[PDB]
This record gives sequence, structure tokens and C-alpha cells, in this order.
Amino acid sequence: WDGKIDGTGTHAMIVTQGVSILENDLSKNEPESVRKNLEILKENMHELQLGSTYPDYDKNAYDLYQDHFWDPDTLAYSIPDTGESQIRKFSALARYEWQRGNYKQATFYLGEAMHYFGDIDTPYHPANVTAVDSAGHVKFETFAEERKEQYKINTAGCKTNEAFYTDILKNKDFNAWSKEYARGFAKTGKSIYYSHASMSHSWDDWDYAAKVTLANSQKGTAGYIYRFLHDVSEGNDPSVGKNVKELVAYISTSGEKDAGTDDYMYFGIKTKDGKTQEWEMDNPGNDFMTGSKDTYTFKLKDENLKIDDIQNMWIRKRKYTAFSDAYKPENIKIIANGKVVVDKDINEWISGNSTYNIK
Ligand SMILES: [Ca+2]
Ligand SMILES: [Ca+2]
Ligand SMILES: [Zn+2]
Repeated sequence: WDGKIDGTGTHAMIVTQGVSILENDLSKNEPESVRKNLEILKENMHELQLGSTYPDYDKNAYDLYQDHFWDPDTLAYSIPDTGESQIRKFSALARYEWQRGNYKQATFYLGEAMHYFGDIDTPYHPANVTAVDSAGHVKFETFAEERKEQYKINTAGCKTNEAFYTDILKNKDFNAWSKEYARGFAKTGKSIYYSHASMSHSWDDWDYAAKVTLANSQKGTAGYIYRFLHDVSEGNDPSVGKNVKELVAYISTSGEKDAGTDDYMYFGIKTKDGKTQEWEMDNPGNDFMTGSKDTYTFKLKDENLKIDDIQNMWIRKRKYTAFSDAYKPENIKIIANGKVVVDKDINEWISGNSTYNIK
């Protein structure tokens, strides 16, 4: 969907409507903690809206925004991101910041998660039809943006004590829940591309396509916010006693001169049993740029590990030329199974072929 960096436009309409939908649908028996956190969320409507548009303006964005796409049908290196994995990453960060009362930052992250959900609920994104593949990509989003006011909805159809919402709370595994919830909306979106929204179809078809995918984006966003309010009100932990199949690193590089690096970068772990795994951190684009925030996903060789089995974690640099760079990370977070399990301020130089321990 379109958005503008000042937190306006289609993306902003979707999250704003998301909150309003939820206010309308919330049943009488909702816990008081949930209503209070909803009030905190509304105190932070600006950041919700800003985060819902920011990813399109992020200087660190991938060149073709590859991670804003996801097809719902289709261990020595890091794994790339998709619209679906970003929803999960930003949701964990949001829950993490919420638990410590950092509500402005939490709500921004929440908004970012919702940017990615909103995208996978377009027709073009879950169909993988880019602006390069089709003139209709931009045309359709502009058509929707111009008409966004007429596609606003103010209820999901049902109160929060009813099926659509209670089904959202049934699965305490947030990540598994989110993936299949998003999957359902993205299949309807991809279906709408082929049935109504592509350049093969008519203006009436586009109108119907916008009506349905915008309604779905708003209803689905309401559901995510609902899940979020329950999660942070109960301190729900979605990772509890689950095998760590993979780790996600979220690394903020300092904005200081020459803080970034082009040297080889590795993330690594050592278990209680003395076993190690190391991966190179190397995303498609230009990693570890001064002031950027990079995301890496690492798949574990051993699929039967609990988080507490991971005793040590480090990052390690290796000079690419005869002149060792220096790299200065501001902070690194490590996420396992939907929970931030390490939040390490660094703010110090890693000079040549040095290792820095993050746990
Ligand atoms: Ca590379
Ligand atoms: Ca670079
Ligand atoms: Zn968008």
C-alpha cells in the first residue's frame, strides 16, 4: 500500500482503522489490563502511524524491497527476510519494548509489523508481482490511495468474545499462529490479484479488489493488535520451552564516522556441551553500513536445543583487506521463538580480527 514518511496515507489509514475497529468490537468481558494497554496504544497513535509507513522510506531498505513480499503458497550463512518473517521480528521487538514501559518505541515497532502485514494483504505483494513486472503494481496502489476513505471499515463483523477474535488467542505459539493467520489473508490477496486486481481486469474489478483487500487489511490488523494487547497484558511468552530452530539477530550499527564495516562478519554460539556453530552475516544488500539496522536469521544444525543450552554468543570480524577496518555496533538483540533473549548495548569498537562476546 502507499504511505508517506510523515505517517499518513493508506498504510496509516489501515492501522488507525485497526485500532478503531478494535475499540468497537471489544466485548464487555475483556480484562482491564487489555483496556488500559489499549489506552496506552492510543496515546501513541503517532508512532503507530509512523511505523506503519516507515519501512518504505527506510534508508537501509533492500534495493527492490524484497522483504515487503511473501508468496503464501511457495547453516553457514544467514537467511533472507520475507513479509511474513518481518511481521514476526517486529512483533517480538514490540512486545519486548512494551514489557519495559518503552511504549513509544514499542508502538513504532508494532506499526512496522503492521506495514508488512498490510503489504502481504495487497494483491500484488503475495503474488510477487513487482513494479518491474507490471504497470499495475503502482497503478493499483495509487488507485487505492486516492480512494482510501471509501474503503474504511469500523468493525471486523463480530465482538471480541466471538469466533474471529477468540480463535486469535487459542494458540500460545505466536509465531506459528501469525504465520498461518497471515497466510490466510495473503492467499485471499493473491487470489484477488488473478481474479480482479491485475492489468488484465477492469476498473470495476479494481474497485472490488481494493474494497476487499483494504477491508481485510484493516480487519487483520485489528486482530494482530488484539493479539498484541493480550500478549503484553498477560506477559505471554511464546518461546517457553520450545526448541530453538533458528535465531534472529537485530543489529544497530552506530552512526559515528566509519562505524560501519565491509570486513567479514560472523555470528556464533557455543552450547553447554561445548559445541559451536558460526554463520557468516551477509545479506543481499550492503550490510553493516554506518547507522543502519540489519537483520540476520541463522538456522541451527542441532534442532533439539533449548535457549538455556546456548551458553555463549559472539560476533567476530575478519579483515577483508590488509588493512583491518573497525566496526562499532551500538546494540544487538537476539530473538528466539518470538522472544528477545539478548539485548546488549555495545557502543565500542571491534578493531581488526577481534571477537566480541554478547553472552
Ligand atoms: Ca554478499
Ligand atoms: Ca558497505
Ligand atoms: Zn505498502
